[PDB]
Amino acid sequence: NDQEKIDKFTHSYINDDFGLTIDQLVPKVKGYGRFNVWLGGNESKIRQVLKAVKEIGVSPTLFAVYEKNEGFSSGLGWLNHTSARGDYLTDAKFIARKLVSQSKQAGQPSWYDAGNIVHFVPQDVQRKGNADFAKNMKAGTIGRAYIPLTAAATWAAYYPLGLKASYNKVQNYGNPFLDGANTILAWGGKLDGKGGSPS
Repeated sequence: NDQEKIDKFTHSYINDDFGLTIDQLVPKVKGYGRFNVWLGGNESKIRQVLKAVKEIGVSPTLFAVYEKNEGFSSGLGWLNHTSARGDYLTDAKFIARKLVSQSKQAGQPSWYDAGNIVHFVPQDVQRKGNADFAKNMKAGTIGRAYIPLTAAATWAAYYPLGLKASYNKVQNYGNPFLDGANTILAWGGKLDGKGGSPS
């Protein structure tokens, strides 16, 4: 039931804490990503970061879960989103505001890699994905923030087979939505809970 976990995840608001608090998050993430490389695992700086993104409108749970699953990568700021700003706090707030913008963006799913064109997603699958995104992917949701912008995000949300090299013919891509859901549950969170808000 990976698709069920993906669906619950992509359709949540980016400010959904998934039943986890910052207190519960800090010990879980201190060894991962830039909580480790940038902050050396220091709990007060981790709290500073999580509180800051929360104030902007990004759930500390989503931020931490994505940072854990993305990891550190040379040249990129939090969540491997783009080029790193000048300091860790400026970068967290930059990416938080960027994620809030993207979660409200217009768009439609991207079914093929514009840089390695292989048309392979079945037509009826594209129809279902296009319709869900237009009708059910609300403003301020995780799905809306990522799906329109890359083919890999569209495949992860709507056709996970496309992530495999055997299908897209370029390489194996990870699924951030599935990995995020599994980390939340592994950490004692919930996908079938109250939820978030569009604030």
